[PDB]
Amino acid sequence: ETDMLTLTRYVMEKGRQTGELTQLLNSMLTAIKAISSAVRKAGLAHLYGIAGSVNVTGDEVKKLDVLSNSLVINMLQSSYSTCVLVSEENKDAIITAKEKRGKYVVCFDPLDGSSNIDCLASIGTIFAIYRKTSEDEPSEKDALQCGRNIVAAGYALYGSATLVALSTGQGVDLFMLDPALGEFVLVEKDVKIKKKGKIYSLNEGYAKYFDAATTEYVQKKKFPEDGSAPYGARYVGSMVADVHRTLVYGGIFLYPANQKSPKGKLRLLYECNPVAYIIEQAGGLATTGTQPVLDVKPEAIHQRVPLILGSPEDVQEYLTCVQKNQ
Amino acid sequence: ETDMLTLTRYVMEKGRQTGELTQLLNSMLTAIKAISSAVRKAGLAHLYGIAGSVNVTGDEVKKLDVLSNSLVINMLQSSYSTCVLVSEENKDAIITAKEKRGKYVVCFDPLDGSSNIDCLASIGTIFAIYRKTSEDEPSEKDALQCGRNIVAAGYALYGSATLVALSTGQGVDLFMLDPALGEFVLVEKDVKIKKKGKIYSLNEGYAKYFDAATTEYVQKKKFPEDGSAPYGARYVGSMVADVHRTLVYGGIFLYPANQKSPKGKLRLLYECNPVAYIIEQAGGLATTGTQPVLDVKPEAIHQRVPLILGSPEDVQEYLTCVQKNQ
Amino acid sequence: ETDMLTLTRYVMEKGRQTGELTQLLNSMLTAIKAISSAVRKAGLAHLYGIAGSVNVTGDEVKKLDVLSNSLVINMLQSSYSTCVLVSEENKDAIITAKEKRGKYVVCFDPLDGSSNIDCLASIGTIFAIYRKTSEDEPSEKDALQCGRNIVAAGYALYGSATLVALSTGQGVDLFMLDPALGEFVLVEKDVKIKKKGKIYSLNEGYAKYFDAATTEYVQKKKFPEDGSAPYGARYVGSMVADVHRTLVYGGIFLYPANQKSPKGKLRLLYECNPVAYIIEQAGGLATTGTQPVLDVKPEAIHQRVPLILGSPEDVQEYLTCVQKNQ
Amino acid sequence: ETDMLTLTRYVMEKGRQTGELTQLLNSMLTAIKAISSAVRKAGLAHLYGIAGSVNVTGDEVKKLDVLSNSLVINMLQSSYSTCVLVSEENKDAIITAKEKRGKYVVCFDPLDGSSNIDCLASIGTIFAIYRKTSEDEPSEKDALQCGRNIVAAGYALYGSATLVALSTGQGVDLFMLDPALGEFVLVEKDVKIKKKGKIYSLNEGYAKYFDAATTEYVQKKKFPEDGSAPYGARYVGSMVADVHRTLVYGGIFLYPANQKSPKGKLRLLYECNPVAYIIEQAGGLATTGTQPVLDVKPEAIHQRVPLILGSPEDVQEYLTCVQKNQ
Ligand SMILES: [Cl-]
Ligand SMILES: [Cl-]
Ligand SMILES: [Mg+2]
Ligand SMILES: [Mg+2]
Ligand SMILES: [Mg+2]
Ligand SMILES: [Mg+2]
Ligand SMILES: [Mg+2]
Ligand SMILES: [Mg+2]
Ligand SMILES: [Mg+2]
Ligand SMILES: [Mg+2]
Ligand SMILES: [Mg+2]
Ligand SMILES: [Mg+2]
Ligand SMILES: [Mg+2]
Ligand SMILES: [Mg+2]
Repeated sequence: ETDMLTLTRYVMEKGRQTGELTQLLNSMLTAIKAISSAVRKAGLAHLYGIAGSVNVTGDEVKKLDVLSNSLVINMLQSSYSTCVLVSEENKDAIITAKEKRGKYVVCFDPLDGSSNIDCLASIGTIFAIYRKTSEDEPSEKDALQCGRNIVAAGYALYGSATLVALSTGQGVDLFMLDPALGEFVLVEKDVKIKKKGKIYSLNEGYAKYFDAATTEYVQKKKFPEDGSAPYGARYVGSMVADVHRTLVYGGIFLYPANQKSPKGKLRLLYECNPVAYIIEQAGGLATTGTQPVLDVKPEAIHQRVPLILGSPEDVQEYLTCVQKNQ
Repeated sequence: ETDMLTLTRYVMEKGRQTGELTQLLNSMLTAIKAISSAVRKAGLAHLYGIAGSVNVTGDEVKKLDVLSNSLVINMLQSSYSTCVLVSEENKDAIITAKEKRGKYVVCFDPLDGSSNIDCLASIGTIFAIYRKTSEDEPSEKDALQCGRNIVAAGYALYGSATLVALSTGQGVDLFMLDPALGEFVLVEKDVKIKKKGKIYSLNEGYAKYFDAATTEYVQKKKFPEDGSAPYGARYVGSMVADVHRTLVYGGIFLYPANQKSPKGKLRLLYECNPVAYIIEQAGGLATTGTQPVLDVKPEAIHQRVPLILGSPEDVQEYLTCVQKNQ
Repeated sequence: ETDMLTLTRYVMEKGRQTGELTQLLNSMLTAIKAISSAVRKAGLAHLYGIAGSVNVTGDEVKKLDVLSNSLVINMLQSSYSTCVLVSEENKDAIITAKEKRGKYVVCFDPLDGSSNIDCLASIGTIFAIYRKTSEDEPSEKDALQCGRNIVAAGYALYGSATLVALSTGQGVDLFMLDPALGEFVLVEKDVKIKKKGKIYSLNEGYAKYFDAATTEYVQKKKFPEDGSAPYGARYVGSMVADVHRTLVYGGIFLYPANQKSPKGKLRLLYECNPVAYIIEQAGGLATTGTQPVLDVKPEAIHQRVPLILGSPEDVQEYLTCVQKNQ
Repeated sequence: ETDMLTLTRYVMEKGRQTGELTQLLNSMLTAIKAISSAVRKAGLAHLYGIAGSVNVTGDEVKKLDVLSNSLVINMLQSSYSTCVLVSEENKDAIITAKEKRGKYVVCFDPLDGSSNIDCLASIGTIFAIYRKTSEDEPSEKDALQCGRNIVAAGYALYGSATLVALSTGQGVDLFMLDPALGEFVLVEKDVKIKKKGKIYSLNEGYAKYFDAATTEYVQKKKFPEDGSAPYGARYVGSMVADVHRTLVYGGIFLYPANQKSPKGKLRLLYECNPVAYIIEQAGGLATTGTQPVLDVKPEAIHQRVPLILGSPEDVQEYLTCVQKNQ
């Protein structure tokens, strides 16, 4: 192998029409590399178990949560490309120090699927990048753009192998960590989700608390009324893993509102919008049940929303159930 | 770190009461190491997609299936410790060549969770080791012992990190691959499963085809009749991953008989018995619904069985549903 | 470690006063990473022994020579930053294709110390970067600048660890490959060579062919006339290794003219100028015996010169011997 | 690659005629693996510079010296295979604790070429294994056997790649660390040194202090009296590196007695005997100048001797110079 298409090179060669974005990305990828390495020897570096605090969303934080958060913050700030960061792990927006100030806003989940670290299930890092457009002092309000205004977004999946899915507006590209070469190399370009899939994905243990629309849709997946095979169920419990399987296999992923979580559980800014962006870029759909997730005007950095995404025909059929029930 | 407890050293220091077993294991671990490395750069070494054949169980084989199978076969044979191997990927039993003949029989699944390779979910390698006891020529019949007669058994999980769970009769020990040192190092000794868990795990997309006992038990998990919280649902779709989460978090994993699979789908010899062995060693239970899996006399190397395993109280409650319905 | 000073970040944060240079470098580093990985498993990937040709300097080429050459060429060209490359391994200058044309000229030795690959001695990659200043069509003549006009230069040393020494005009910085993180991280900033050292380094097996000046200087190292200890001898036989030891320990490295090589043996463009640049940046000296190497106007891409470099006082004393003998 | 010849497997398959030796070796290799990994990120893990003490041979100890020493001691002791260790870094012999006592004696240099760590030259680990033959309490005296009585011996070279040379009495075999697989794999079997070489290797900076025999031999290498080409000079300054180059390229390596070191400088037990053993096994010679090194009865664990080894015809010619001068 003497001509490897690294991430950086592919972004440079397609983007031939902005560098500052590509420098922000290279910092993110460095963080992702560092995280991936820590994840991969987590038990040996005695890194499982609690950290000893709760975040502003009610999540019992792990030792990795803290570690991967500083990696991302330090790396992003050091790029000279950011002004405002939002993180699952910090209460307020982190304003970049003036001497390092750049034009971009990043919303990120430094480690997703935390309840699944101990059992070595796939886990990930999720990010959305915006451009600061307002003229005032950098504040949390700059991070409150509609996901419709994302400049680049994606996720890292620390699974059986380490993978980045990324989009800067021209489709989704999949990159993979080459351990030999310590870099991300392109493996799939311009991935498009199947129009219709064969897998449904949700925590079905909340059945007792679903609204009628959800209850009905699920019934159709398991008990179709047209002789077709019932859909297979899969639910990893790490949103990155479930969302990535959705992208490459097809199907639907659901984390909707329920009685216990009246407005959904997943965070709009740094979980829902980044994956919504990827799925839309891949020809799929991503909805709250009433509108596309990317069209929701966020009103608070840690705001939650319902999320239903995946193959267009599957989401369309889910939205029918919503209409048929309101 | 100047005093690392490697697998080999822990087995040597506890087993102070057989080397030939420990040499067989060291060969297995070499195979596992090789597999883990291949898995981890699978997309880059262009290793996804089909192989171009079906196995004797009806499974569309992947390129890895073939690769990891030869690794295991070559490694095991080379140990001078085996006489008979059974593999998911080979139609008949593989008799070791006379000049390399040893006393042990190994049943293995060289790569489990094959439908989940492309989406980078956790996948694994599963193995059970027996002692040849009969006096005749090494044949498939030597591989047909009850799992009750296992001498050592375990699995490798190629997840966010690479882990081996192993038992030689004195409890379960968890080892992890140290990438720096290229060896397995002990992380948890004598793991014991929770008496009762909070997670149920099955492909719920077969709901339409469950027998009444299964339908009823699941109803109790989602709609308890005693005010308690419903159990959470998790289903990775790779039996190693689901079984490992069961071991460390607690709960229940189910792949029972259904209309489409009248006698279950998982293979007795190289899937069910090895995990049944681990779970029993950890204080859990593993049943076909009518007897403990380890007590089933196998009659054919590729025989299937129903599998329900996990926290004792959870399995007990499942067996009630079976009694209450027969 | 949550705030790592990677190469890229250090160059970005010091250079705060040009990106296109930093993109050229990132491509070089990718090549260096790839080479380092190949070197490190060279025997296993059956990569020792001949390639089956001779280069335009009379060197029997190895399989690595060829491999590392394409890596460097493909990587550099792909940066969109080059117009002209010179390589030890190619007869003529390689003009970049118009659609990828940039402003920089690179002279490189893709793998140095080739006679030392088989015995696993340290080996390296050497490079000098110039800015195209002339207005005509990109040609070999653009690569014929005085090393005095270097914009950035350095070397990779694939030793017990992998290290890059780099200068862009503001001193020498040492970076090291972090295998965990797949990147170069700063280990020493602004290294300065000892004014006077205690080690002399040359192939002493050419004693019979040295000119009087060299013979005399060496006599003074082994038989001092002032009661001081004689200098220690060290000679690895890979110029990068010997030159790097010179930089960090102090002393002198000599590959001067001799009867067999009347004008020296080392190549001016892609061996001598890059190390001359590093040593001068570090407060040392690097001479042909009659002038500073960086002041030689090259007249041909594969031109050779005598090289004597290292601690200033040691080189000064060597130049005395030259004056005292002409 | 589906059938890799690992060290362990090659030793097992050739030794088909002792396991306890092979378990001792597997512990050594684990130590070597750990050391190799530490060496390779030595600058990043801030591991250069002094330790703050002197050993009983007069050597300013490094931080690695200490680290690699405990690795070797802990690993070897844990094998249940040793009774007595001798180390360059410990004043007295280390008697194994009774409950871990085995039959073997190991003499080792846990890290050789310490003055060359900072400049990233090749460095190594050197070892000789004996069988305890005496009946008394394990003491230092058990470590005082003639190298003629070695049961297995070799070295690790942490160079551009990591290599082990090993002999158990049936020739020399070369193994290499596969980073992918974390194990040593055979690369060359039964290596034999060239009858006569073209490279001479010694610290020539001691010229002023050589005895006449050495002065004369060196004169013949640089100023032959028969029209042949003078030999090339190479001197890395790490005995493992120089000795390994000698083995694979041919030639001679010299660290003889001189005025400053009247009885030589290299340590008999854990430097000279192990390499003497390798070279003799490879058809070469290794002498003190008056007898074969392996025939010297050691009288003290930290005893020094002159060492001249390499291609037989070259050593023979050196011994002539000794005879011609006594
Ligand atoms: Cl997973
Ligand atoms: Cl070296
Ligand atoms: Mg959390
Ligand atoms: Mg999170
Ligand atoms: Mg999250
Ligand atoms: Mg299969
Ligand atoms: Mg399988
Ligand atoms: Mg399977
Ligand atoms: Mg060459
Ligand atoms: Mg070269
Ligand atoms: Mg060269
Ligand atoms: Mg020392
Ligand atoms: Mg030493
Ligand atoms: Mg030594």
